[PDB]
Amino acid sequence: EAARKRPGMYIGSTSERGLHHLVWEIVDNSIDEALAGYANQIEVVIEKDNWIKVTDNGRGIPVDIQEKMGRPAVEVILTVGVGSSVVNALSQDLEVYVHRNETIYHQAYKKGVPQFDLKEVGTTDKTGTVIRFKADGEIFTETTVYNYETLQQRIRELAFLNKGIQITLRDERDEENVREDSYHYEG
Ligand SMILES: CO[C@@H]1[C@@H](OC(N)=O)[C@@H](O)[C@H](Oc2ccc3c(O)c(NC(=O)c4ccc(O)c(CC=C(C)C)c4)c(=O)oc3c2C)OC1(C)C
Repeated sequence: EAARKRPGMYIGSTSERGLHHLVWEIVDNSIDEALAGYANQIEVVIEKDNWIKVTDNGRGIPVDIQEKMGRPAVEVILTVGVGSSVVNALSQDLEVYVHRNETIYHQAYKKGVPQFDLKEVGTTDKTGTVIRFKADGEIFTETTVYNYETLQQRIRELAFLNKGIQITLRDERDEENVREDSYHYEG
């Protein structure tokens, strides 16, 4: 309720500017993984009902119990790095899927509140993190619709700034017209 009561301090504004900042924070975490030498592919998806899906082929947010807290690391990071917690707090629903240790780990949240303990929901050969979120309509009272062009412009800049990372943007809001933009700069 720290981020919810005063959302201005944590993200900036609750307008369209603050709405797209939700996406930048989540993507910045995937770019960090790529800069460390552990990811090379990031995918930003605008899904039905303006849900956002950000996927990377990183190491997967660790799932091991943190000795002090007594909870998995993914839970800790997302419910306070600071940025992911704020996005979680400002979202009416947030889902995380971690692909690590040949297992698929899942946790869902509501307004930053864990709905259930981290559960194992599958098996994998791949590593990476999938973060799905729906912005809180009660917080973002102006608009809850992402402007594709605003997303495309910053994604193009980030792929250019961070050479060698493939960043893809896909709009799937209307199944009748699916637009996609793939960026990858060697230079
Ligand atoms: C929001 O989570 C972000 C990550 O987001 C994404 N997209 O992967 C990413 O930006 C970055 O990811 C890191 C940052 C550091 C390590 C890292 O130092 C690792 N080394 C380990 O073997 C390890 C194993 C277990 C463990 O709990 C920790 C420390 C825990 C951390 C950093 C959450 C480290 C590792 O496996 O994964 C790491 C990962 C995936 O830091 C987070 C967790 C805040």
